[PDB]
Amino acid sequence: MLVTGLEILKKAREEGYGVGAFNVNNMEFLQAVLEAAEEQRSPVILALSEGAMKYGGRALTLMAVELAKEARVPVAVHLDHGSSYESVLRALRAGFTSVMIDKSHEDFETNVRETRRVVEAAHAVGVTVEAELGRLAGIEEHVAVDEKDALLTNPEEARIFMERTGADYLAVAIGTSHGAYKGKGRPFIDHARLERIARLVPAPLVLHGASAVPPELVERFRASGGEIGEAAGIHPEDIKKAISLGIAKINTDTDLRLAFTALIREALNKNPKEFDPRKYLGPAREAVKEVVKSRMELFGSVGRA
Amino acid sequence: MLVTGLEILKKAREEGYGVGAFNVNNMEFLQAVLEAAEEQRSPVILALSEGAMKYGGRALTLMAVELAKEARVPVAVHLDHGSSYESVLRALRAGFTSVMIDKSHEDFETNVRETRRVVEAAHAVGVTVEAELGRLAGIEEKDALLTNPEEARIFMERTGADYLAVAIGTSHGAYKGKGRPFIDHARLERIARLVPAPLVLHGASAVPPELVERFRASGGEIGEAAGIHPEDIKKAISLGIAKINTDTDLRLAFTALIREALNKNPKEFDPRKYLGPAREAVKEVVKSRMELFGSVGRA
Ligand SMILES: [Co+2]
Ligand SMILES: [Co+2]
Ligand SMILES: [Co+2]
Ligand code: NA
Ligand code: NA
Ligand SMILES: [Y+3]
Repeated sequence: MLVTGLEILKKAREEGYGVGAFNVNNMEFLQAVLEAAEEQRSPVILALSEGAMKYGGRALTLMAVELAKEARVPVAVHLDHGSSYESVLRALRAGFTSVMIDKSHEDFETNVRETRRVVEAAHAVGVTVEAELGRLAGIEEHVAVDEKDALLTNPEEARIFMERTGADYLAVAIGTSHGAYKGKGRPFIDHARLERIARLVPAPLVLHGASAVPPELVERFRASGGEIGEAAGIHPEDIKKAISLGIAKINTDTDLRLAFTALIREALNKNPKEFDPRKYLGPAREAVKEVVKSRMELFGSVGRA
Repeated sequence: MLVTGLEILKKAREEGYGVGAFNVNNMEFLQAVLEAAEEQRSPVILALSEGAMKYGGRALTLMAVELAKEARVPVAVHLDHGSSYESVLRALRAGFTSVMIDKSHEDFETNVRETRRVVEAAHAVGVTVEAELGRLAGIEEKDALLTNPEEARIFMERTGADYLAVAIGTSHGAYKGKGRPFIDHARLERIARLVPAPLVLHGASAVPPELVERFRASGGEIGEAAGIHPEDIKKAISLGIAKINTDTDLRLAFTALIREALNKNPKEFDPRKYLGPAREAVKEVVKSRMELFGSVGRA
């Protein structure tokens, strides 16, 4: 059934497990995610980016919200990385139960202002919100004692931010190639920093830009004729510990796209006479479902429904 | 707006134009068809076979029915080639407004009895129905099983069906006939003279040479494919055909675009990038088909 992002994330952090926020853009992806959730008897968050809102439109938001209601596990429909107030209004209009406004690339003061306005609007309609701080602001004049300490989230500032915005959950910069830290060092997790943040912020925490990108998956993609860089993803064990420390929401997208694309390639490379979409989109949908089920297993949400 | 298949088809036959029944199996196919209809300000029929039902499930039927209600043109959600009474009950359950009970492979009395049972159930819930008399098969080689005018009249009177699929030369697939497939327009006129209900044409995709060419060029493999000639469709419509089914044409277009995309961009794994243009090609095919059927500005 359909519930707020907070109902799901609060329980998750309380009970020490993670919930995957899986990005979907069409029917097959949405089906894959919900079936995985049902088979794993696990709560799940359906994530729709603005790219998804544009590509999928009313058809996608109709499915996400109505199918979420019919699910036998708790489901939340979440706007992934909203870039404007209007984008959030559109998500509220479409029945979303969780919204995220990303103004972390803005100065602390503007980020606060922008976020607070989204919070006020979302709360007026019973929707919870995810805000994002991903760089030392210097608010309490903290000095970056290191290059990384500069582009990553400061515990004290996070506490202030959440106190000021009233956001429900927070995405923090802790090492994953995302935001200011992007393209600036090897993908990792600053567990020490995560613990400090979690100590000052009891709200569930969110982890962005952290796909497993396992070797077998990349291998299959390359084998199917795909080309990709030396993709590096957070190590399974780190995700496991990050969750034990307070991360309740884990964004997942890349791994699904790769699996989906890999099988379509395999199907078309092997069956050149095939022009019935279902024959090649079907197994791709299945491959996606498998990735999702594995993520839920790794995150520890199996049977948490 | 969501309406019955008959509300759309009766008007079409009355006014001399054809409305397309386009088969869809997922979100992008459904979006393509509906956007084409809105841009052409044309009525349209969303066709979902039992296969589409199995593949798309609740997500597909949810989209078809609900989006039809929001469309600014008349739309009907049609069960294509229903094979049983219970398949029809599931379509009725899923909110369809049109259903086809297909038993043309059974003898006359059996086709009549089963079609009649479907009619009673569908009509009890305001749903109109399509039935099929005759067996679709190639002509040029009267026919062992084409639709008989008098039997057609008898069939519709006894079943109470709302529209009838007629066998006058077409067949499903990309391989209609050696060269231009022959359409018995004489036979169609006779049927139309005795059967006033709107008539339905199956396996009517064009399978244009350039589309086949574009498919092959992307690595696809297909033999000597041939569809029904545009001129035959135009005339068939003027003679009584109000519902023209199109499926193969959409599938070839979609697959061709996906192939070119993955061929040209091996580093692309964002599905919207190769699925999106394929959806665009489907939409274009639907729009040109509506042009051909004469349904533009008919909404
Ligand atoms: Co982010
Ligand atoms: Co047929
Ligand atoms: Co047919
Ligand atoms: Na997010
Ligand atoms: Na039909
Ligand atoms: Y048949």
